[PDB]
Amino acid sequence: FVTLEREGDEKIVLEKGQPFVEPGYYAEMNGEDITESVQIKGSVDVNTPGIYNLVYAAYNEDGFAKTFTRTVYVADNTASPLKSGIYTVAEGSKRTAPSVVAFSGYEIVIFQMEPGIFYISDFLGGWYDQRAGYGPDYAMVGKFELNDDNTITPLESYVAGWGDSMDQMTNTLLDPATGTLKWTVAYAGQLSFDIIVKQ
Repeated sequence: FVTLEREGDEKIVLEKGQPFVEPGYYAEMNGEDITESVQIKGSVDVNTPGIYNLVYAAYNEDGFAKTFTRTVYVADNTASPLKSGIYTVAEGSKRTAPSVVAFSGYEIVIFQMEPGIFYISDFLGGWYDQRAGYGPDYAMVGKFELNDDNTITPLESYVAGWGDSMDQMTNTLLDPATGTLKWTVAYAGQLSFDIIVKQ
C-alpha cells in the first residue's frame, strides 16, 4: 500500500566543496501522494571528506515502514591521477585459486580521504557481496596509499562478518590514462583474485 522509490543513485561521490543537491524520492500510500511525509536521518558535510549516510523512511499504519539508504562520499580535491570515484569492475577480472572464475561489472567506490590516501568499498571486486549476495558485511573495506610509481600500498583492510584482513597484495598498477586500477589480492589462506576497475 505504502510505496517508496529512490530517485538518483544509491551511491554518490562529491568533491570537497561541491554542494550536495538532494536527488529526490517519491512515496505513495493507497494512491495518495505522501512524499512530503518522508523523514530523513543523516546529513552531508561537503566541506569535510568522509562518508555520510542518509536514511529515508515512509511510515505506515501499525508501526510499519519502508526505508532506503543513500551514501554520499566526499573526496579531497587534491590533484591525484586516481580520480574519485564510482569504479566498475572490468572484464579481465577473475578468481585464480582454487579454481578460475571471471566476473562482471559490479560497482565499488574509491575516494581520497587525504592527499595520498584512498578508501575502497571493496578490494575483493564484489565477489562476496554482490556476486553471491552476501551483503555489505562481506567485501573488503580498506585504505590504501597511492605511490609516486603508480603502485598501491594497502594499509588497513577488513571483512566484517569473518573478521580477517587480506593475506597479501601484489602486482598492482595504476595507469594515469585509461585511468585503470588493478591489483592482485590474496585472501583467506588459499584464495587469490586479479581485479581491474574502470569508470
